[PDB]
Amino acid sequence: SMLIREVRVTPVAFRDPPLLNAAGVHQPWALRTIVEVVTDEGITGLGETYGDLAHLEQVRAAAARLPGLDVYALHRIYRRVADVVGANIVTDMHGLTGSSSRVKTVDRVFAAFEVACLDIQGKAAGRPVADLLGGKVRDAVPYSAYLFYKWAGHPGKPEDRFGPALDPDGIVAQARLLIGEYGFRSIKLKGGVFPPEQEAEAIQALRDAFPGLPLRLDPNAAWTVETSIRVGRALDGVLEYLEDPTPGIDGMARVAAEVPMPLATNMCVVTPEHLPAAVERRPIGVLLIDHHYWGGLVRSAHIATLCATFGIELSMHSNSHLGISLAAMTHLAAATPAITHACDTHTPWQDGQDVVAPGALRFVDGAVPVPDGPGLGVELDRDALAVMHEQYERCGIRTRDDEGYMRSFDPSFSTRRGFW
Amino acid sequence: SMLIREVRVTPVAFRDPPLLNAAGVHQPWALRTIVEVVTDEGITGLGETYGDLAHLEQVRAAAARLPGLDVYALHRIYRRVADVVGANIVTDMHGLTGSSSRVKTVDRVFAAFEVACLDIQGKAAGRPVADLLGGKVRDAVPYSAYLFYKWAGHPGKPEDRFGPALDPDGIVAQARLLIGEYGFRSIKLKGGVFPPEQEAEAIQALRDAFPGLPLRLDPNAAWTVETSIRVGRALDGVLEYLEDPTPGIDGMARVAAEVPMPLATNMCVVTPEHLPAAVERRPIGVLLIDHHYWGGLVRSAHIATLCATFGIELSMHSNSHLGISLAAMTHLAAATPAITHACDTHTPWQDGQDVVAPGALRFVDGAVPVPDGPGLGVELDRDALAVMHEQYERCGIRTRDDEGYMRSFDPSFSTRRGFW
Ligand SMILES: [Mg+2]
Ligand SMILES: [Mg+2]
Repeated sequence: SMLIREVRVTPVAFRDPPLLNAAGVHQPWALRTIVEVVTDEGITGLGETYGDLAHLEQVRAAAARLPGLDVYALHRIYRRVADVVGANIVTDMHGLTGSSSRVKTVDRVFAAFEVACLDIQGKAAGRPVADLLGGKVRDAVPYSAYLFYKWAGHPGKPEDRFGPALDPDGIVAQARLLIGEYGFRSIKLKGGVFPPEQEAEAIQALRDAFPGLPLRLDPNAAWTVETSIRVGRALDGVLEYLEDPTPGIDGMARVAAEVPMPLATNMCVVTPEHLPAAVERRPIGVLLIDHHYWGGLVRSAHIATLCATFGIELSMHSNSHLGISLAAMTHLAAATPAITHACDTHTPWQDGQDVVAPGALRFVDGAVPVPDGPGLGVELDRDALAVMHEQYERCGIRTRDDEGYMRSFDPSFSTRRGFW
Repeated sequence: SMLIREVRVTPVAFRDPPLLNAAGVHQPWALRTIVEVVTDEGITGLGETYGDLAHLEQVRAAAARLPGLDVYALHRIYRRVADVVGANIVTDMHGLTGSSSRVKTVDRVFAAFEVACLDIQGKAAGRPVADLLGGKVRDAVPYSAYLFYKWAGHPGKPEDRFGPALDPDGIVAQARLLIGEYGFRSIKLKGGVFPPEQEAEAIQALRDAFPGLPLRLDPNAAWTVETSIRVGRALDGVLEYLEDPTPGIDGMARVAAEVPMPLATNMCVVTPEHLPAAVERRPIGVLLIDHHYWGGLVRSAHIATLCATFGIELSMHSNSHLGISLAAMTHLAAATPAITHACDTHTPWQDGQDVVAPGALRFVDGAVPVPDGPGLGVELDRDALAVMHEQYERCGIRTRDDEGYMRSFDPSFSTRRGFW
């Protein structure tokens, strides 16, 4: 039958190091919302989405209105989510995934349920979710090493095992650590933190220390058009791609026409309404897809086809996340021929924290093998979920705010947008 | 397990009346190829594609190379088809579905297998194919009445029950007949047969006889740009859309900018490589999708999303076909929010001929209810299949050739392309 009997919604918080970015610095707790869909038959599916309060409220509201719907009825579930969301538009405090909009809000709320319904469908059919998307075309999905400038620890808290990284030597050392542990064969540096000249230096140091590894640089729109063109030209032959150097479709397109490497985004093209203007102006050669705000795995796959058709290559964006998201990202990437670049992930930074069981997701030579077995291939660890929910209850954070947190230390700071 | 054990490929021929079009006249037999996929477990799926010899040869070749592959492994099946097809490009004799190309050839061969694999997946899960595409968003799929100018019968053969239609009165009478039987609430006229002024007259006669019913006119590119603009303007406020008035993206875009109704095509945009040029020039407001040459139901659904995003509405193209195709068309349309116009079908012209059982596909008030039960919801009638295969064996036709057939009667005829 496969009617939804109940939907359990659990906000969670987990530890995050002081990773610097254009919007400030990550807070000591990152938030997520875990969704568990249960059918009248007792088959369960998992999904995972943002933990910000306004989003959480919508997810709760939508979840309350899904019982009685069938898990194959994704169009109808999507319409029900759209009804709950109405014209409410949920906007985050950092802008690092671009502008908010109605459709993006609906897609963000829908995605945790869609992923859980696909998990259930996979379980019913006894197949991995990748088989629901046409079957895996690769056995394992390569991920990049996501490097950050960072403090040694959060002020007023213990220093972490990763150490500080505030110049090229530190960044190279961080890379050795991550590549040594996970085997990553691609490297991404989060920029927009230091003057561009210093971040270019870090990129060069990485190229020298790791010959042959594709490199990416992402200042989250911290640069002007002129600065972007200077840096792009100065990094000729070094970057796989330059990600969001400058804000806006117009600025991005102007940069793209004057630098030698392709530009990528997860800021100026973040919902389907953006695509026609993007095809016309060509601000990018590479779109980072993200099922968490493009509306689930199936909608993401549709956009992948659309991109390939217009000659836009695909990569994948990440936000701090747990293993349900990692499993979903991996089945999506494994089953989508057009996702050809290494995917981003924050996984190393969460240092083993998770709400699923241990032996399903592993990195081997920088890549995650598509899970064995039905559905997502992961199993909820209910005690770990309880532990993280208790942390959410007393962590004192309810909405991600990198900028507010940075301002607690430097009152004059503001999110860097066309700043250098 | 769901490994393909065998694939049965059966060419069939069935009776077709002398329907006139820009390329001449339909021959007395229409050809199709029926595909039946059988898993190691004995679960069967059906697909249906063109019967032209060169296509049939590719379908046979591909079918021989599918055993051992899993029915969920659609990406891998697609790659295997691409391997079999190589750089062979199969081109038909009439051009009524636009130019041939490698991808289109691969998609045409792949589609009969994809539809059969989805039928099997639906059977395994006990769900209709529409549930594999997100669930039906409408209970029944509206179809148009497909009107043709036609002779009373094929020369040297018995006249058919439909009668001749060679002027506006005849066309209106044909419409009364079809609408009376099937309940169609939209009307399409096949043109490019008579001078445009006479076909415009038929369109006007239809509007007067059937107030409120959307009307379409399709001359299959028989007109020049100037003639197209004249007719378009003369039919202001009458047409839902004007379909392929003139050949080529350039000509279509020039017409589209000077006529009051949207243009549609199944000739200048017929494979994904066409879409970027189409988005740039805007030759159309409406694309007729057709899973038989866009590469199956899932790929068709992807293109539907792409169209909606760029503001191109969707309709559906038909070629003479049987109930496996009708079932597939109906599940696709029912599960695709963007397919909003009535779909085309040749069903009435086949006057009950079919290779599936009787009680699954019916027209009620012009629309086909999505079938009840698992998979496509149709059951092969093996005796009917044998009957039509025996007809193929002795029908003396191996490739559709409307133009050659018309030339047997009028040696000076040539397919009309920018002729009026
Ligand atoms: Mg980015
Ligand atoms: Mg047409």
